[PDB]
Amino acid sequence: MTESTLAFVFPGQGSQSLGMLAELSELHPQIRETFAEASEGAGVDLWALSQGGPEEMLNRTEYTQPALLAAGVAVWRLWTAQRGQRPALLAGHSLGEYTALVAAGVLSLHDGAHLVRLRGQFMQAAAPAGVGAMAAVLGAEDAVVLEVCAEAAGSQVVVPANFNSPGQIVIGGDAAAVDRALALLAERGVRKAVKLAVSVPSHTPLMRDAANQLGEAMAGLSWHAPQIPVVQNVDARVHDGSAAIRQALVEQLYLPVQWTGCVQALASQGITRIAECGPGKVLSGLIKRIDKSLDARPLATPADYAGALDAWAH
Repeated sequence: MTESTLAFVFPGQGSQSLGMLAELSELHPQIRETFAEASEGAGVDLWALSQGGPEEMLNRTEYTQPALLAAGVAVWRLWTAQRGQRPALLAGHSLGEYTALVAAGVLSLHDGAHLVRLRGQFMQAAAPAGVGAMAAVLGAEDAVVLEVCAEAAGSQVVVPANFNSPGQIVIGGDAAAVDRALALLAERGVRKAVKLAVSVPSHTPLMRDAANQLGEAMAGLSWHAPQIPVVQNVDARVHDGSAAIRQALVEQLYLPVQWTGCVQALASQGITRIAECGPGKVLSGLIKRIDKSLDARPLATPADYAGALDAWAH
């Protein structure tokens, strides 16, 4: 039935690549069928975009989001059809939380794809290119980064946007303020700090109004009871009922992703095995840093998929 030790996690912005899932698609016709279904909701051919580009559009968040949602749901449908063990819990990183809700049966794939295209649009409009920035800070203490953000802000916004693992925090906000934070980190000795290519300062106060727009978009859709609980990013908790799940998604947009917290919450609930259900191996890398005992495996490629399917055989 359900495997009590297994969770699935779904990747978000940053995990996309040209040709993602190409090799799995060659083996499994369901993959392109899932993209076609998602594409109807999104208003764009997500398979064509993800395989052929243009990469510039694929990397623009209003497109990346439905593309990655389609990708995670495609791998989910493959695993579930091929008799992989059913996970007892789900989570996902930012966009990935929506992928999790589709996997849980809360939203249809059509609606999920439509919703995250809108989510990306609202986010992009909140911070037109040039306005926002994000930066990863590696190997520092959380406290150092948090005090630096407060000191750098001035009249602008710079805040922790992702708690990704011990020694990985992403900060975000106004471009000038992120740059000031980077300067202060540099004068404090913290060198491993790289500005990300993303133009959108997700999970910062600059998304507050976009979050309200998101809330209105969500309320026009049909929400179903989850078949598998979803540990949500805003507070690393499962939320009960439509109103609470949606409120946690609204809050998610302008508050930090508690990725460390979500993984710790999974582990505290008896999870020992985690599949990364979608492209890349980013979450698997974070998980290995958060809790070295967890068996974290990507499913993005034929060999990794087959390896997981075999090692966790039911």
